Order: sequence, then structure tokens, then C-alpha cells
Amino acid sequence: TRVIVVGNEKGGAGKSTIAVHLVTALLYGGAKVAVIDLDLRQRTSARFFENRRAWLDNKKIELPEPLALNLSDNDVALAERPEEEQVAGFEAAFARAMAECDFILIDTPGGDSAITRMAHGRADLVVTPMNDSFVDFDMLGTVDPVTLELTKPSLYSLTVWEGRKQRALSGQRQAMDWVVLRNRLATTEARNRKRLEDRLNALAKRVGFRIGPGLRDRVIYRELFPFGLTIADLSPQVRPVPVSLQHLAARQELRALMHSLGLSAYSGETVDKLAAAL
Amino acid sequence: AETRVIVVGNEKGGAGKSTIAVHLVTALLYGGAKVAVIDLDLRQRTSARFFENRRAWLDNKKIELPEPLALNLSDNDVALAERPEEEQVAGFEAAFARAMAECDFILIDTPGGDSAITRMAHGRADLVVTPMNDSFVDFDMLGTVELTKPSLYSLTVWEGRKQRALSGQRQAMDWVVLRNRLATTEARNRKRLEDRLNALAKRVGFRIGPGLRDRVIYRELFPFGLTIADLSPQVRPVPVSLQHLAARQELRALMHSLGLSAYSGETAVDKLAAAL
Repeated sequence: TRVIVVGNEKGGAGKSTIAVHLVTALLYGGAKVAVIDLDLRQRTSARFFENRRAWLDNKKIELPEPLALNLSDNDVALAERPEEEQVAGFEAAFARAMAECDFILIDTPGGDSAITRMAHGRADLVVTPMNDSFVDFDMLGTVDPVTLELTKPSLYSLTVWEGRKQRALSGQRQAMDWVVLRNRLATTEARNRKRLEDRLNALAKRVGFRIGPGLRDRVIYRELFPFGLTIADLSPQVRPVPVSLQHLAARQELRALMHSLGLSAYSGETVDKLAAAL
Repeated sequence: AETRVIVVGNEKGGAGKSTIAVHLVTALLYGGAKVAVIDLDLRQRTSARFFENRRAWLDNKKIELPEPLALNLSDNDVALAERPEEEQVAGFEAAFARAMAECDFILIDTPGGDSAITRMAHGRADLVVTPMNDSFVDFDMLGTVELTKPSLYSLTVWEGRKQRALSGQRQAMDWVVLRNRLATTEARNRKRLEDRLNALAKRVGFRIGPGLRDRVIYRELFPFGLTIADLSPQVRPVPVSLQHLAARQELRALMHSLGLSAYSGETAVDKLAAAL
């Protein structure tokens, strides 16, 4: 694996939280990692790493940082430019990432856009964060269990389909691995448990993805965001927030998440520096 | 590089699809081509049965009219519908190979939905023909509103284009949606319907041509396996009327939009007028 695309149809589902945690995990494993954020208007992942750089500079602390590549001098402005200019910016950034880094992580916003399609076309691994609800699963398609046939494809699944096509047309013979990461919801109703399980399994089979565990929504992530820090950075020497058992829980979820992506052996580790910081 | 493989399909099977398919077949026959017909609606087989009816009627009479090479996938295609996918695929491949060896045009009537054989038929298409009734609800079969929701039928065509390109065929596949005007259509909706189909055409990658109005005359000809082009003073097991001449004119415009005018028999004593 070198190109990892984190994508879903409508954003959310902790996508950038997952993206930036994958980045720091791979950095701690000793890789050179590039990060490209194709959510040009919101730039959640790119801003996270801008915060990391600023905070580290302010504290004169060193932690691993990625090569963060913008598409232009002003990516918020680029969002309103014609597609061809967004594509050009992406191609130049991607060229630099491939020349300089071992892993390239691309955080992508979904929609019907050239750059999202092109990013998925470069992906060795597509990571799709998905909340555990019926309305969210609709973004992957609709499969009968009237038969188990596809009845309605989704826009996002078409994006992935288009990516696999670009990849093959380009002469890359290795298959792209597509993992939907299911985020469990605190609100999930008992009446829906069996059908939620069965629906996602039916979609996995017909649409062509496999299922892994995501991250539960937690306020701890938004509290870390302004510092550009991930769970893996926290220690007695690095704790601008109180470290709690929430952080240790999140760390375990990330272990299982990374395992499902096939990336365990590339991560930093997961004495215990996080427990030490409690 | 000339059109050889024509795949007629839609999502739900209505919209005069079999009527259109069999009229394309006889037009191309009258134009001097050998034509194969393969019907992948395995349970209903409307087009296959049309040509079985034709054979039976011509045999009963002592009459020669052109007939296609009508190829089944098995000894019992209705039974085949319930068999494992790989058996359907095998039957399709064997039929298609025979058609390609023996015929100039191959017309495949397909039911859509999510089957290997419908995908494979589209993968072999030079021209995809999609009969579609003129309404907002019908157009949803092609997708929705940028694109927000793709449709299964449109994905099947896109998949076909991909298979074609993967096979080393560099010529593009042509895809025409044939818009059947409805008698129920109110005049006030004309522009809204037009704008909707044009937006879908642009994003989904099809072009639009005119279809065939629903008419009782087709149901009346079906038992005899006859199309408009067959009717004459010598061939009229139904009373010929101005409806049949109207249908003939519709077929002309349809065939023209498909790029098939120069291959048709003739959509000189007007034999249809003579039969009135």
C-alpha cells in the first residue's frame, strides 16, 4: 500500500479524525507520509496539520509531521475555480507526493467531482467512514434482499467504481482494497440491530467492499484538533488536554481500525506513555 | 466499425421494447442483411415468441417473408432463468458466437435488472437502444438530478462501455434513449419534461431519439409474428388502417435517430396504402 484515499459521500462520520490518525500512526512507524486534502472549502485535515506545525513551533517540541501539500496558494479560492484548475493542482501535488513519500494519504469530500474521482483512481486502499445507520448505508447503495440483487447504486459507490476503472485502464493490475469503517452510534435502537448488521453485510457482498470497525464519536477529538494532536502523541511531556480513560479507549479502537486496514505492522506501536499521562 | 450488435433494454421491460426490437429486426432484414435475434428475457421471451409466431404463420400459409436467425440459450430458456448464473452465461456465449459467425446484425433484447447476461450483452453492444415512456417517473430509470443518484440501468450501460474498452475495442458505443410520447401527456408539461431528459442525457451520457406510441395494432399483429413492413395486399391477416401508416412514419423517424436509415428495407406502389 502507498496511496490511501479516505472518502465518503457527504463528509462527516469522523472522516478527518480517522485520516489524521492514520497519518500519525504511519509516521510513528517510520514512513515518510504526504497528506493532500481535497475538501478545498473546509480543509479539515490540512488545517489539523497546520495546527500541529504551529503548536509544535510554539512549544519547541518535535513530533513526526507529514509533508502537507496544498493544490495552490489558496485552496479555499480554488474550490470556486473550474474543474480543470482543481485537477491541475491535484496532479502537481500528487506528483510531488509520489516523488518524496512512502505513503500518500488523500482526504476526499465526495460529491460528483473530477478530483475525487481521480484521487480514487490512484488509490491502493479506499477507506470509507460510515456511521451505523440505515440512512447512512443508503450512501453505499440499495441491495434487495428481495434476491440480494443491486436495486440502486449510489453516487459514492460510482466514484469508487470509476476509480477502479481508471486504475485498471492505467495498467495497474493489483486490485484496490476498499474498506468501509463502521462507526457505532450511541443512539442505535435495539429494534434495528439485526437489520443494520444484515444490510451492511448484503451491501458489502454486492457493492464490493469489506467491513472494518471505525471510531465512536468522542468530544476528546475536537478538543485535540486545535493543537493538531492525535492519541498517539499524548504523553507526560505532551498533554495540553487532560488525558483520561477516553483517550485509552480511543487508542484501542484505533488498534482494531488499523488492523482491519492491514496497517498494524506499519504503525508506531499499537512503557505505556498514555497511561503514564493519566 | 459499422453497427453489428444492437442491444435493446430498459429497467422494467415496458415501453414497447419488444415491439421496437422486432421492428428493427425486420427493417434490417428487408434491407438485405442477415439478422440474429437473441432474447434474454428468459421468463417472458416476448421477442423470441414473436418470431416463433412468425415462423408458424408463414409455415401455415405458403408465404416467404424474411426471418431472423432466432437463437435460444438452451433447450428450455424459461427453465434456464432459474439455473445458476454460469449456465446462463454459457448459453449466452454459445448463442452469441453463432450469431457473430452467421449474421450481419445481432439484436439482443434484454430485460435489465442485475444479471450477468444483461451486463455481458451490454458489453458486446455497438448500439444500445433504451425505450422509455415520456414521464418524470419513467426518467428516474436513467438516474436523478450534478448527478445525485445513478440508476442500475445506466450503470449497466457504463459497465458495458468499460467491458468494451477493456476488450481492446477503441470505437465508442452509441447509446440512444427512445422517448415514447404518451397520450396522457398534458401540453403544459412539455418544457419541464424536455429540460429534465436533456439534463440526464448530458450527465449520464446518452442521446435522445423518438420512440413509438403505444397502439393496439401491435398487440393485434403479435399472434401472427408480423411487423408494419410485412403488410401488403397479399399479407394482411388484420384489417390495415391509417394507424399502420402512422406507425410506419414513426418507425422512419426512430430508425433515422438510430443511424440505421440507410440499412432499412423502407422506413413505387405503396404496398401498405394498397392494403387499406
